[PDB]
Amino acid sequence: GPQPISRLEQCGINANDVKKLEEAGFHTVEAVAYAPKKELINIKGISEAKADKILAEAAKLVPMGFTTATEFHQRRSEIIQITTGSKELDKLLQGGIETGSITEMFGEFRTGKTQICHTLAVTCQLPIDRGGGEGKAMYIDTEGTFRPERLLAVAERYGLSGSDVLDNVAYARAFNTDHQTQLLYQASAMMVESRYALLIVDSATALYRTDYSGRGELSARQMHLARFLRMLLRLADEFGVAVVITNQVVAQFAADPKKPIGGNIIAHASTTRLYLRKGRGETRICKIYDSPCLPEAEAMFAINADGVGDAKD
Amino acid sequence: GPQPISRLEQCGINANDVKKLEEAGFHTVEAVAYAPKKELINIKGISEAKADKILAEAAKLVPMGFTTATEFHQRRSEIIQITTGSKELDKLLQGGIETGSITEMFGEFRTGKTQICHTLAVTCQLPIDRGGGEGKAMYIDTEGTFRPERLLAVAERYGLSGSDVLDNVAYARAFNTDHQTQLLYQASAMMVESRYALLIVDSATALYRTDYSGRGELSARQMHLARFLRMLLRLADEFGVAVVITNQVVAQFAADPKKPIGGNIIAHASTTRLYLRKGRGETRICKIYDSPCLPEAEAMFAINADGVGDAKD
Amino acid sequence: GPQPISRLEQCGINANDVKKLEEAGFHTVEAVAYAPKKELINIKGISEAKADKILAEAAKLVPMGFTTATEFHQRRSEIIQITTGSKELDKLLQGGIETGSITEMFGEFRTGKTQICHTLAVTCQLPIDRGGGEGKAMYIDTEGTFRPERLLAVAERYGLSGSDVLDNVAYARAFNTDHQTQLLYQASAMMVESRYALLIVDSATALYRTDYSGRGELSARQMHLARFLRMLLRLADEFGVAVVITNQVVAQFAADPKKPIGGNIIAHASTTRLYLRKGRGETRICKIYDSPCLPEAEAMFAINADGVGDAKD
Ligand SMILES: Nc1ncnc2c1ncn2[C@@H]1O[C@H](COP(=O)(O)OP(=O)(O)O)[C@@H](O)[C@H]1O
Ligand SMILES: Nc1ncnc2c1ncn2[C@@H]1O[C@H](COP(=O)(O)OP(=O)(O)O)[C@@H](O)[C@H]1O
Ligand SMILES: Nc1ncnc2c1ncn2[C@@H]1O[C@H](COP(=O)(O)OP(=O)(O)O)[C@@H](O)[C@H]1O
Ligand SMILES: [Ca+2]
Ligand SMILES: [Ca+2]
Ligand SMILES: [Ca+2]
Repeated sequence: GPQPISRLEQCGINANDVKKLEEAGFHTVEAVAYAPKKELINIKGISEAKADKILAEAAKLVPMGFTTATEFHQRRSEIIQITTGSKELDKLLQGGIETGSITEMFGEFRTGKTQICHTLAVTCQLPIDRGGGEGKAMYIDTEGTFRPERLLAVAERYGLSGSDVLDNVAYARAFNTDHQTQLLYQASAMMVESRYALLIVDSATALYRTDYSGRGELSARQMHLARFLRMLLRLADEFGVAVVITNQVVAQFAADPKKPIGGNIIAHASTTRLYLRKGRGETRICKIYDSPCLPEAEAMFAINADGVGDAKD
Repeated sequence: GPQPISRLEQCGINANDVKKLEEAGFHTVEAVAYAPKKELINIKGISEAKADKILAEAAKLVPMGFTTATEFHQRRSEIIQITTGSKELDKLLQGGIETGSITEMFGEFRTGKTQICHTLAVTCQLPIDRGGGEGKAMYIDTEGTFRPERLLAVAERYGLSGSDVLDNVAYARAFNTDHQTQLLYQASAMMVESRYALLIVDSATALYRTDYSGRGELSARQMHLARFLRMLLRLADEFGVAVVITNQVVAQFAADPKKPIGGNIIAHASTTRLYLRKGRGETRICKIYDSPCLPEAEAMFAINADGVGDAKD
Repeated sequence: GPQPISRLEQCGINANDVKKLEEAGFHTVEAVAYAPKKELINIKGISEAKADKILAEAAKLVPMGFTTATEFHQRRSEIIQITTGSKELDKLLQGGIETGSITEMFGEFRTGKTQICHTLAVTCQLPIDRGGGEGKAMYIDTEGTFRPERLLAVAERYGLSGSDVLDNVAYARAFNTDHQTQLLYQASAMMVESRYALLIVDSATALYRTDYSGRGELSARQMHLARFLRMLLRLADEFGVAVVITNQVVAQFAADPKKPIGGNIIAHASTTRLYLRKGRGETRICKIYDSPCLPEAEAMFAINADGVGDAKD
């Protein structure tokens, strides 16, 4: 559980300015502790006089200094690996989708990217014993291709009350690139008033191929995309929630898998890349393209009327 | 072994001001001996009255005057060349990573930069007979892509106790440019209370492409980066420890290899540049871009589940 | 051979004050003869009473009055032109590096500035018949990029005993601007106890871009640099030794070649400027930017494992 921004009020910072820290999007103390000095002066009100003082006070409330690897080992061993819904993939991922980082699944059209995200939108409220996360979910949508009709079909596969499963998940369409980033600001708000566990952006680079569809602004197409993925990694180690993004890839304009999603400036954004491919048969393959800890391996899976599942045969 | 700042107390300097030398970041006597007169007056407390006196006393405790090349030859022949983990590269580097200077590996995405740094994070506590350094390690991380899961895999390749290997290494994430430089201050502290041998900044220019992502502050993007690489060369001849930084390079915003890492003001920062490139096959090549002593040569290597290794065939 | 300061003791000056002339840096009689009345009163001890008397006595010991051009012609024809190591450049320079003045080579990064200085650090102890100078050498270093590994490689190219070549050269790192100027004071000392022939400052303006890296002190960045180049021209006609400085230049903060090295107050410091540039091919060009006697011309050269050499083809 993070530390809300109200705890910083009693720490030595005024009240009229803490509300100003809020309007900038910062909702907790780690959000400012993970922020540089340059970003706080950009606020129209506050200046360098307080900015030194606030960041100094925030530093003590958030562990920021060095630490051992053993202490980081037993703390990294404790992160939740969200159940993928198919036992073959859990072994490929040594648990499943790992929270606190960016998970980027990219594959050709018709590969289950939309339904994998759907199945994950319910497997996250499963109890930890069931490999879940006991946390709320969120599914910001861009293609317009999300609908509860598939969610209750997966609740019955795992024995849940779909009446409350739809309550434990939120949703909003995205029409524009500026509305995609703006929606994260709102998203960053209600993640404080609750305990979400899985944000889903499907698809991330979808809306960037339609608005920024010119040849002169290829620079701006990535500058604006970088600012988007920045706050996404932001919200990942801020609330420690899993974030899963989606991309559509061509076989032969961030579509070439030879280049990462975060263009070149933020290319270190995605920490786990899963390439989804239809095999020679009617059976799907997930390939873990890059994840320092997990091998470059493969597994097979399939999709049923009840979500992601293991291969039939 | 350096000379701690406490030895300067008994040399003729007060106690309330030696604590002030500490708060400025100076932890030993060489740290002030390698400092100019301009930098000590910038302290809010002390003035030019003592600054002449302190630097005069520090001068005698640290060999500062001229010397012969023969005396520098046999003293430079004694520096440790950290074992790279692949025998082909030791010949390319005439030993491996040379301590007391800045080592900058830069290559395209997916080139082992992250895992080479990983393998070096254990090869440094090897005994000198095993080409190691018998010194602690440090891995300040920026991409978030570091994890012990690969370290114990390399300890078994060299026969070590991974339970203590993680104890002999420290680690901390970096989120902001101002937090990158601030973390060195803390780093400069616990390097006195122990004997580190290899600092690793991976990646150095990573966080400078995300915060300073505008067009007007291209000057400030390098001014702040210079102050970072300054203290890095600082800590290199201060404790005589090896410092290895990392950079991600585009094929076709310090990403063009035609320009050095330290922009233009501190461009003399990196003393050994190694360009990492995937060949026409599935085999990697390290090329020593610039190192006055080592030829502009090439070697091949590969990465396994147990760290950097020689080519399979 | 200069006249040491001890000869001034028997000339009519006391002993307790001649030691005071020493502590001020003045090691011979020309050093005070080339000094103004204003500079001697700045000493805490002596006053205008002796200052008139000392400078009057020093005047007779050092030829100071007028002279003909013929007498200056045959005396200027006798100055040594240090062999550059590449026959093409000797013709461009009508002999090579001319002693008794300031030689400033400036070029882009990766132009041989470091290795040209290296090759000159051995060509100076060559006998005069071999175009050398039969004098000791000195290489005060700032970038940290000097090492004997290249010196013995050039001794074998000219047939020398590298065991003694390193003895005939001295060296010291420079970390700060105040340590750069302070090192000249020591340098001015042991140049009396021996016969040096080539001082090398590589690079001169390097350390002035790191300490004086602010916007308010652009005045002080040159004031302090002027005091440095002052004593450098000082030591040039004092011991008549060659002094070669180095500068790193940007293509598009004394980096613009449109402005000289000595900023504006001492801009007459450098007497020969050589611009080093990588041509359209892998071959280097030296261009003599300014030298009243030598034409504005060009030549080509190259660098091998054995120092500066003529073009291969
Ligand atoms: N309700 C469903 N029940 C079963 N299979 C489905 C269902 N909807 C889609 N599929 C199958 O899953 C794939 C499409 O899933 P989807 O996640 O929408 O993929 P993508 O977004 O890549 O087009 C196709 O192979 C399709 O036959
Ligand atoms: N655990 C591992 N075991 C074996 N090979 C790995 C492992 N992790 C990554 N690799 C391989 O090494 C490269 C990635 O290494 P990494 O140091 O993370 O590179 P970079 O940071 O340049 O992306 C890829 O070729 C990948 O296949
Ligand atoms: N030991 C060496 N043997 C041969 N060529 C070298 C050697 N070291 C450097 N070079 C070459 O000389 C140039 C670098 O020389 P250097 O004097 O260090 O230049 P700069 O200081 O301008 O970077 C490059 O073209 C490099 O390929
Ligand atoms: Ca879809
Ligand atoms: Ca990396
Ligand atoms: Ca150089």
